[PDB]
Amino acid sequence: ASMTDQQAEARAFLSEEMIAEFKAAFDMFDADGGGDISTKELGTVMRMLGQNPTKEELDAIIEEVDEDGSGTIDFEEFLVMMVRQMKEDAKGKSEEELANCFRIFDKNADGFIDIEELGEILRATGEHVTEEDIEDLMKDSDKNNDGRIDFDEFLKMMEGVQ
Repeated sequence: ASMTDQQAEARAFLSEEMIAEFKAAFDMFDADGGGDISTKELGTVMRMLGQNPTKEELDAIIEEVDEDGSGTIDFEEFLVMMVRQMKEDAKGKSEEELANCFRIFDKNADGFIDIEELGEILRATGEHVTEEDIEDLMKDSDKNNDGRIDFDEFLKMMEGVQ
């Protein structure tokens, strides 16, 4: 995947109204209507659009897009950078939320989900789940056969592929 390749994939990832919205923000920093903005304003536009890159991350991006020393970033490269950041932030959010889901499921906080805690949470959903169904989930998820689900096994169970 080349940069233009990366650019077509960034556009395919977003709806067109989202892309127009992003450009509406981006254009407020252009001025010259060149289709580019100063690398010094990249962090500001990304934050305005809900992203939270670290300073180290911004420096890395700038270094990747400004090799000719023009001091600018164009809109197509900006979309690539936005999509990279959106993917990283969403995965961060998903990991944090799974850690909270686990602390909640583990009622006695012993660091493991046991069959009684698993059945209680599945039954509370209102679904017509049977004890066989709960036991089936426990066996398929308990990779070391200790009768319980630890956090590593919980992440694998939930992410599935995982």
